[PDB]
Amino acid sequence: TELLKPRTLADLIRILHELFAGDEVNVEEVQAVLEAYESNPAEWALYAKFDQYRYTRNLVDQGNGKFNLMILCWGEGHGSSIHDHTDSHCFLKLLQGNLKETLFDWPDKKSNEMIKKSERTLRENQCAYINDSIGLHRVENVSHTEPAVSLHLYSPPFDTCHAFDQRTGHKNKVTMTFHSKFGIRTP
Ligand SMILES: [Fe+2]
Repeated sequence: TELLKPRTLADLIRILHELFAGDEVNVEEVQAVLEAYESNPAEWALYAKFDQYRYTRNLVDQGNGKFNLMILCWGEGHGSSIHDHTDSHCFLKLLQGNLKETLFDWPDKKSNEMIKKSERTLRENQCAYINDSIGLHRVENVSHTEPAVSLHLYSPPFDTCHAFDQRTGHKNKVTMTFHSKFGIRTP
């Protein structure tokens, strides 16, 4: 339970393996360790594979089945749907640039406009946390000039979620795909 500052991305991953050795998750400790890693672009360049048209998901570590650790690369103006997290913990740490996170409540069964609960600007090295009990979110790179790169940890791993129609609250199941795994493009 003794948390030390990760010296490198590799060191962070080693620490994460320790933190997820059991069946439960100390959220505050995981967030603190992620926050404490100082982004070093040389260490994650291998995973930072962008697409011109949308954000990409790049698998870094499979957490011996306990978690997926991945790097997401957001071109200028790229963003996500309003989505849930499939009964998993979700940690988001900025490695480069800024992202806007908008929070939404779970919709009622009635067809209605989903109104923003709040928004914040997540900045370099900051780590946010979300789960389904907190609500839904959208994550966007609103920059016109700066690509963003973020480090995401989901536990347990999941490869499907829901996207919500902002106009109605209607949801559709979506399958998440990986752009690359362990530095290797996986078309
Ligand atoms: Fe998310």
